Amino acid sequence: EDAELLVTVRGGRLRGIRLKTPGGPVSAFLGIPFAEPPMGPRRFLPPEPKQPWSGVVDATTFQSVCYQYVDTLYPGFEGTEMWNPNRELSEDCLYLNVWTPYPRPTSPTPVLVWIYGGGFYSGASSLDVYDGRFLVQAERTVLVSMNYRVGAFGFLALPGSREAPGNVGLLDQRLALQWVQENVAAFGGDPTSVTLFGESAGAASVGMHLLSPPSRGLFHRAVLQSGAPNGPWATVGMGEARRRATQLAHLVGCPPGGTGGNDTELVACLRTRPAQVLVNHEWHVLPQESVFRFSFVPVVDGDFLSDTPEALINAGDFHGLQVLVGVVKDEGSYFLVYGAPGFSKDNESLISRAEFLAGVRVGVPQVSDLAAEAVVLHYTDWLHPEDPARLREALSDVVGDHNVVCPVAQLAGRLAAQGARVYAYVFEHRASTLSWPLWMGVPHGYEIEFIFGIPLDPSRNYTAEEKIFAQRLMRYWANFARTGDPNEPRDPKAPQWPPYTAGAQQYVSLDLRPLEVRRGLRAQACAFWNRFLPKLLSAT
Amino acid sequence: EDAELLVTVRGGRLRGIRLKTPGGPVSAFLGIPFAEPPMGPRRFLPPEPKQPWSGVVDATTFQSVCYQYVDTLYPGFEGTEMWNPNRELSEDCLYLNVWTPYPRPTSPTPVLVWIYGGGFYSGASSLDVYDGRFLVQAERTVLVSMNYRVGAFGFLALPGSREAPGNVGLLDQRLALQWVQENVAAFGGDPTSVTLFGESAGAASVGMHLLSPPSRGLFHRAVLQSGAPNGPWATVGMGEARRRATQLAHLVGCPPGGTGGNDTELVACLRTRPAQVLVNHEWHVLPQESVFRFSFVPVVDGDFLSDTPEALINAGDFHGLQVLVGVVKDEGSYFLVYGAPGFSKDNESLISRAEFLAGVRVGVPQVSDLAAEAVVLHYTDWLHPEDPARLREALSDVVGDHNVVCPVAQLAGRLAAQGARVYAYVFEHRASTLSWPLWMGVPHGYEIEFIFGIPLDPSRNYTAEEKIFAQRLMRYWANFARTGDPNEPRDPKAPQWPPYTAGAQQYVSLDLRPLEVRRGLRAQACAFWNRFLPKLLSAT
Ligand SMILES: NC(=O)c1cc[n+](CCCn2ccnc2/C=N/O)cc1
Ligand SMILES: NC(=O)c1cc[n+](CCCn2ccnc2/C=N\O)cc1
Ligand SMILES: [Cl-]
Ligand SMILES: [Cl-]
Repeated sequence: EDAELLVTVRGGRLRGIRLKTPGGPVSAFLGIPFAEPPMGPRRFLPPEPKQPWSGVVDATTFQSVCYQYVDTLYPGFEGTEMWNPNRELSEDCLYLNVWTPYPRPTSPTPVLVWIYGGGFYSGASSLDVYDGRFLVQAERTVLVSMNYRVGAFGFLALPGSREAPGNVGLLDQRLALQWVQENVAAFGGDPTSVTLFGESAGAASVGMHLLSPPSRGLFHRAVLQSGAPNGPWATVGMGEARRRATQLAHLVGCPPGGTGGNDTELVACLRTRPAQVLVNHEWHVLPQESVFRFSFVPVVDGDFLSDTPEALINAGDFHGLQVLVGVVKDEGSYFLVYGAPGFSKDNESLISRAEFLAGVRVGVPQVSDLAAEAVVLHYTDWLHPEDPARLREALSDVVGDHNVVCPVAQLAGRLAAQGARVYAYVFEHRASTLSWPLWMGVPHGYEIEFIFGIPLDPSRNYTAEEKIFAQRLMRYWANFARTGDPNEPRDPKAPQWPPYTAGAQQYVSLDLRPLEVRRGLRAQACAFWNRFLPKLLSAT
Repeated sequence: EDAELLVTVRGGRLRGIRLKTPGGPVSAFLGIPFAEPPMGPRRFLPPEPKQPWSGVVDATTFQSVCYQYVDTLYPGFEGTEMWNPNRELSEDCLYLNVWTPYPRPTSPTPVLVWIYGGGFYSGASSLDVYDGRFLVQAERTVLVSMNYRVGAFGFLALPGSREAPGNVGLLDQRLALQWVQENVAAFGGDPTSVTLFGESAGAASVGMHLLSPPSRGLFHRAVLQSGAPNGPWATVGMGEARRRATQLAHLVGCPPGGTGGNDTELVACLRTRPAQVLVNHEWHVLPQESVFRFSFVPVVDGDFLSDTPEALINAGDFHGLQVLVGVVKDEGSYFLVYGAPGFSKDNESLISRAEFLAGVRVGVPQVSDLAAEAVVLHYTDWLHPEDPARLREALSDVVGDHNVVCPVAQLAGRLAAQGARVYAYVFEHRASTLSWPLWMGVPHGYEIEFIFGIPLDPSRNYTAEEKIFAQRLMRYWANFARTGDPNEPRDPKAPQWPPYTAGAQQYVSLDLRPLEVRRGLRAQACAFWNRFLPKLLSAT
């Protein structure tokens, strides 16, 4: 019996579990409810806080995954199954988890809140690659992670209506942040040192919380990994949201008979349908064939988001905030096997000039033919315009720059130029255990396992250099959480990680090699995406 | 009166003069009349062949220079005075010069025919840098240079009218080519191996003879140096030519102020004006402030040019033709000190970005504001968007690529892919005697003195390494004229100069170092000018 594993919070008591790490034990509290189950009449509505409970809630295992699509493109393949749900699917899924060092810290400890990615259509906090036991044990911080609603259940929006207002998945995250405010002190946490961090759609969410006033007062630092709220895939307008919501209703038989019709009676019909029925038609509402586009994402409503994320980044003040931001080397490769012609996981994907011209249409959807011509102009190597290997890397960079790198570099510059101290990285190491083919390089999402210290797990087959690389990255992230500065405070013998400024544009390469300061985050390419291509679309 | 200084040609007899070179003598015949003086009622009309004469025409000195504007921007400055007339100005100027070795060759010798440059408004065959005594002595060739009418005298055009049909300066060059066919044998030359070569507007002229059927039967090889007929400055439309011709007439009081009627009374008025009065208003007819644009240039009339040079090149058969093309390292620098803001010959020309954006509108005249945005995007270094030394170098590349390098590269690819054997170079040696500032690099026009062996003149302070470099280039040019292949005819010992193909795009660097093969004649930059920019402007 340990008094460490019995905690009282505002709602009741919890029984935790003690986990082993190669270098010490850690207390965990997996499956804590922070909201009433959004089932039946609550589907599509904002979350209500959990009513207090009598007795002791068992918090020894992860709760259910939120209802989501399950990838089946490559069954039995490690590269895809590692992101698929490892628990049962249920709309009863609003639960968070807390990791804490053993023994519990006696002084207030910085808290790290993780928001998982998954294109706003998938993801769970229970994935093996988000295990916070290694980061908590080694750097003696407090880690909190949550489940938020994804897909139609979290982002179906009929704007104006109040039966399905939209962005309820973002409200699921905000409620979990208020929970950390009201309750993290019971676990040894400091409600005055909260660092949000996420990846992909999690990094976009972290960014959208920077831009929503009610959420701004709930955290103090931010880490955005391979994502940004200004990405072309992260938001939609009220009109397109209404269209996608309406066609999803039609595909599942709503409304029955004539279309009418009240938004009230359309949502009423959607609430009667089984959850799996809505999931099976989620991809049929995309307007065109495209990679890196998702059906139900945050909407610009006027409530949670006052304006477009690009507008609020420009007309904002970010003094006193510190932000860590970065991308991986090959951001766009992972998405090319999901629709781009000529691409396969199981061959070299040496595409022809014709397939490259068609892939540009899938990688940059809804563009004038002239805008398509300009992309082909900037990314072709006109000395070898038909080298398939070079065409392969080009389309990967087209998707990577358009969706991740350049929206990130856009946001990074505007933050430093408006108060915030910003540090930037580029993750360049390819894990030895990576199951994707060699030509994909360092794909989207494969820095997470090093940040969470997964290579320290003895059951894994990582190399000794990567274990050292893991603790080094865990040091950086934890230092940023405590001090707002990833540099080791009491250490002038280590390479300095200089801030990212709008003029010098300095970043570092995270690798098995020591730090290496570079300049320009795809500077020449992103000037096309951020400066010229907007004007080329204002032609017509 | 040596036995070889007296020659009988179809029109009569000539007395030549014997010139000295540091390694032997050379016979010269300077000032041979090949056309009737285009004066009085003959102004603006095509040339008439020279009537036969009695007695002996003295051909011991250069004749008069055609009436042309004289550069007064930098008085007394060697860099500009070397292109200014060195004989009296007169409309009586249709004369050619023939250099031939001593003793006269016993077998038919290949003929090089030189067409000078000067933007179709200036130039003369009597300039010191066009002295063919060093070329014909070292490589035993027959060199022929003529004068052609420049400016309004050679290129004023009222299309449709027979009083000023236009392109008469090109007809002057052709009539001189017909003269070479009927008379070069009397000097030891072979009228079945005539190699045209010119620079700047002379290279554009050489190119336009390739596209005019009546002229293509008068030569067999071509060398285009820093020029091409498809350059944006080398032609104008019939509508623009009429507008410039009538505005020049207005500025000199034509028509007889004021009864604007038929083109007959307009040209009749222009014929009564002194030659100097027309020249004094040449630059006032340009539509706008521009660099590398000239008032009276050849016109697409449907006669000499049945279609635009771009059209005739794409739809042409060039089998059995050898073509040598090339450019200098810094093509655009020379033209910046004439119209570009912030530029001066006597300072470092470290322009600001505000001046860089204004020079783009002067270097690329008459493009939409969106088209200017694209140029700025491509030539800006977005890591140093305000570095003055980089903006200076970038504006030099804009003017150079837009007007010379890319119009050349387009022509070179179409010639090779359509039958012609093409060799290409890039001249990269800055002469030690060059008087222009250091930041101009190797400017437009400063390879000519090495091709003509001018460093071999002992009175000039060239270095020993430059004399050898001159003989190297004189060999390449003579080997091309003799064989059609610049490589030493049976020499595997020397490095090899490979041809230029549309796929490989191989060229050589002419420098004090031995030959170095390279791929890509500004391949990425020219893809913007040749491929994308036309589509950007055809979408107004
Ligand atoms: N009298 C004037 O205002 C005047 C204007 C332009 N110019 C053009 C200079 C001649 N030039 C030489 C090389 N390139 C050029 C013209 N570029 O536009 C000369 C004189
Ligand atoms: N059944 C189908 O036709 C289908 C279409 C799209 N998907 C989306 C695959 C998930 N995905 C992962 C990374 N990126 C994407 C989607 N677009 O890029 C799945 C199934
Ligand atoms: Cl992912
Ligand atoms: Cl010149």
